[PDB]
Amino acid sequence: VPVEGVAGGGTAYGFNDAEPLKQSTDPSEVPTADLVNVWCMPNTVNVGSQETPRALEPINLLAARNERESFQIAMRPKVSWAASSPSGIVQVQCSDLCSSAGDRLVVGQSLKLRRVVPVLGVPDALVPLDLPVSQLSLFPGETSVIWVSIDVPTGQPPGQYEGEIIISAMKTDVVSNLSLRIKLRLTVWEFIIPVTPSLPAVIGVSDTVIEDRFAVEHGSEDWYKKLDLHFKWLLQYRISPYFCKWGESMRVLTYTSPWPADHPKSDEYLSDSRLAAYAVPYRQVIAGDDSRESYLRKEVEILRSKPHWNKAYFYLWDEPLNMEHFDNVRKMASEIYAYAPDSRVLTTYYCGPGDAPLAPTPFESFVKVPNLLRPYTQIYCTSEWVLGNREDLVKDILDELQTENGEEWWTYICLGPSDPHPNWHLGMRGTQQRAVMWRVWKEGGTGFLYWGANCYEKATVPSAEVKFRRGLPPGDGVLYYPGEVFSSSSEPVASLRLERLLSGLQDYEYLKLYESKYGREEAMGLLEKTGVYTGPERYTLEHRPIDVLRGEVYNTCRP
Ligand SMILES: CC1=N[C@@H]2[C@@H](O)[C@H](O)[C@@H](CO)O[C@@H]2S1
Repeated sequence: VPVEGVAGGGTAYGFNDAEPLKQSTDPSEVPTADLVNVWCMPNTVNVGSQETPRALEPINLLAARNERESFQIAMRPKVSWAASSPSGIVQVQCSDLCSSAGDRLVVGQSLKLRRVVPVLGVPDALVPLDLPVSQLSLFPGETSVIWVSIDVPTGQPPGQYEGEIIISAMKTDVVSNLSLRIKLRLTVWEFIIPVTPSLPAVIGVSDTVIEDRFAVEHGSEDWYKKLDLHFKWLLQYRISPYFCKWGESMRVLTYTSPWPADHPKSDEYLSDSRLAAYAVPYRQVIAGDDSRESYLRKEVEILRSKPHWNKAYFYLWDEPLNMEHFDNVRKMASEIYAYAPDSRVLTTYYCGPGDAPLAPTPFESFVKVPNLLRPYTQIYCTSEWVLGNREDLVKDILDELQTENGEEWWTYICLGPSDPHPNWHLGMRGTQQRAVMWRVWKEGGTGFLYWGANCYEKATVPSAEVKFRRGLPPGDGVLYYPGEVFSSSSEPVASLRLERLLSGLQDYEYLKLYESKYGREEAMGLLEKTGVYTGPERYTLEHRPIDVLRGEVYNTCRP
């Protein structure tokens, strides 16, 4: 290209004409591909509206049984093919996928499509499209994206499955030689991801938020319907929900099942294979004629008789700060041990007592907390922020614990840690979201807690603007959104962060498989040598290393 440009257009005119466009913009005579750039992107990219076209290649995926695997489709108009509201509408159709043997993953149950919609200008909300045929408006100068997810049943036969997604520019069956065909190929392999998550990831759900936003009075018939809707939707993400009301001095009432332990709904919840752990409330959920002491005796007496009691825990206090709080936990714990001594009590903390340090510094007072509470807490759930990027001081935490007697170390994340550490704050990248669980795996805790998934600011209408709480990083405490904000459906809308939480929990399961066949040192070394995760401030920034790791697990760990 000369200094004056091609044909005298001036500076830099003509650096790639980029294939002349065809001169017709008529979708009934021009191939879609000549009207719209379409390509695929990995599930770990947050695909912004200014992402540049790449060349469409076929997509080759891997998934175990009982695994969701995902990818994305990007679309950006080259021209108007609807002169009159640009750029134009496309139709999207997906097929079933089918193996040689003639086994199927069906559109609708396995295979789903969602649009990726920005929240505060960041890609985050996954809104459903009609199946098997949908339509999407494309605007000029904007990349528009679709999240394709495939859920493989636990019973699904292994094999190479294959299919197609068809994109057709429309004028305003539409399929023709003019349509663009995306070729999908998925290998289903022999691993079954455990039906019961190997890591209990307990996730709070605020009942106040539901009461105010969906306008349902606590205790009512309609309230039970809304918590049921939530509880069932959330199980698909390999988490163990609990509802949560906060109390005087950050006591918490926490409860997985709003049903009395008597009801047949209680056992329908609590012995679900998908549910790894459940909160049992200390006080009555619904008001009663009984005293709390009276109710608790009766509830524990039932529950301990059931085959699911091993999944029970009690979460009584959110971050005791001072001595009185630590004392309260001990009193309340022993109340409970009197009705069943094998009760597991969980306590979240980031500090020792402020007014009565247990040592000459904060971190060492923090480390001594088990000694102050033993044996009146079984699950010591600690704030990750407290460690900074010192993965070496994990041992200082574990050295005060008694694994051999049923004590466990768990972690949680919240308004900290921050960039560039793994978390689920809006603006954080996809690998940084998925790395929460790479770090949980590496550091060796036996479970995980997130304080809230629906902790919006207060609203009194289902479809109200989703606004975020003052003083917190937007996204902290919010992993999913109301259906009705984005459509007329009541079904919750997942965040990208919630999908990357699931993918990260699937990753945990691959790493546990590999560890069980080649040992701890070998699995630690896979996670690092592949480039996936080195430390809290050093993890992959790209997708390939993840494929390398999952691929190495498949090659080495089949029977
Ligand atoms: C457990 C946790 N206890 C606290 C919560 O009460 C706050 O709402 C949250 C805000 O980030 O931070 C930590 S997480």
